[PDB]
Amino acid sequence: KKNYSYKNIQAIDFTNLNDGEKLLVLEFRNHPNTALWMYSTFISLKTHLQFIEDLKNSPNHRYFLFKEEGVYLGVGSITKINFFHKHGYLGIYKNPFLKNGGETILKALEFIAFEEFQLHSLHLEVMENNFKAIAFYEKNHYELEGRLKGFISKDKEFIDVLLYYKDKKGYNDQSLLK
Amino acid sequence: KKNYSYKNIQAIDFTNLNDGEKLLVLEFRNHPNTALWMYSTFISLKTHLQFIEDLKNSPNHRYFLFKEEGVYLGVGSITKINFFHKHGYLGIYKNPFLKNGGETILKALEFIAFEEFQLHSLHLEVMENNFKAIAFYEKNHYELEGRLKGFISKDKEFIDVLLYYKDKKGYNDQSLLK
Ligand SMILES: CC(=O)SCCNC(=O)CCNC(=O)[C@H](O)C(C)(C)COP(=O)(O)OP(=O)(O)OC[C@H]1O[C@@H](n2cnc3c(N)ncnc32)[C@H](O)[C@@H]1OP(=O)(O)O
Ligand SMILES: CC(=O)SCCNC(=O)CCNC(=O)[C@H](O)C(C)(C)COP(=O)(O)OP(=O)(O)OC[C@H]1O[C@@H](n2cnc3c(N)ncnc32)[C@H](O)[C@@H]1OP(=O)(O)O
Repeated sequence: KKNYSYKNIQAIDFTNLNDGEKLLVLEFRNHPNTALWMYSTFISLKTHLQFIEDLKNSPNHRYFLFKEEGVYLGVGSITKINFFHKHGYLGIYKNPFLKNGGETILKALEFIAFEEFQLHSLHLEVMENNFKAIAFYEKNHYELEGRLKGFISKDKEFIDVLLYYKDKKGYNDQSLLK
Repeated sequence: KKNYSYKNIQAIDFTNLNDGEKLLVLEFRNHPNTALWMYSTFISLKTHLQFIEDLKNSPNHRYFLFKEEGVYLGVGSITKINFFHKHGYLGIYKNPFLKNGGETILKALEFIAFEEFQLHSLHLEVMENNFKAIAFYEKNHYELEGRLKGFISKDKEFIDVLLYYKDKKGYNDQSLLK
């Protein structure tokens, strides 16, 4: 339950958020630009505060608020971590008031996952209609590995979740080639 | 947190297990024939008892001990349930001292998932080297939808998890054709 540093980027564990930061995360999370692409649309403050409390005893779920030179970039998570099998799932939503930031969050987040946690593989669940996220991860060398068919209810139809992954060798190859 | 009935089969929620049944489940679970195919190999009694306690406040995770005319058939679960999106994951291990039983557990379990819970889809994670389980689900009309690549550590190598699913229409088609 500690923070991390990558370049001039800080990853603030959710369990170390000051009270302003707790509300900022909630604002980021409930914004239409974020919520539309989440499994649940709206998080009450009560739910949010409880979630953060529960994270204190949930070492397999790590949420970070990313900050860089005074700017809050957005949120990244590494979840359903398993340390024997060395896998985890990645999640990101950027500050909805900023034009970019996702790339920076991803780089720091992958540093944490592959170097600090020494994970072997990272997996992604992304809604099949989330074209901006799909393109984003494909550009970052994430590779398609399947679907969860009809996993999501959207506008009264069931649509798919897409599954992507990156392993440690892939991560290494990116870094060897600067 | 209630039990269910399907034909002459009882599904006993883990939160309603008598103390003998709690130890029987643990015996089923830690047996080499079960454990070899689980994400974790060995569950201590302490962990087990805590797990059952936590299930009392975990409506999205349902574990059942199946019994039929005095015979304990094994365990089935419907987990990571989401009631807006109407999905869940299925899991089974039979009484390792019996030659069959999986089929019976599956039928009752699918009844619970699709009729009682009214889920739209059920998903499976199965280790790629688990040939007996693979054949079993394929025979029961589960359909391949992808992989979690290198998800599992086995004998110091990383192997894959296979993803399968069945939806409500598939379930219906089976039942229409008796
Ligand atoms: C596995 C999962 O995490 S699934 C859930 C994914 N999360 C979400 O969908 C939440 C909503 N979306 C986001 O948080 C983000 O858009 C992410 C994390 C998906 C991607 O991060 P982004 O910063 O948006 O990366 P992206 O490549 O799409 O940025 C757009 C680029 O074009 C510009 N741009 C900004 N907005 C847009 C836009 N709507 N359309 C096209 N270009 C845009 C930007 O300037 C940026 O380029 P630059 O940094 O060089 O200046
Ligand atoms: C998504 C998930 O749940 S993944 C984890 C799956 N669970 C496990 O791997 C735990 C260990 N294995 C099991 O629990 C079970 O074997 C299951 C649930 C996978 C399948 O249930 P089973 O009862 O074994 O079904 P299966 O079709 O393989 O039964 C074997 C059949 O051939 C006979 N048979 C019994 N043992 C064997 C055996 N080792 N090999 C071949 N045939 C056998 C049986 O008589 C049975 O037929 P019958 O009921 O008509 O008499």
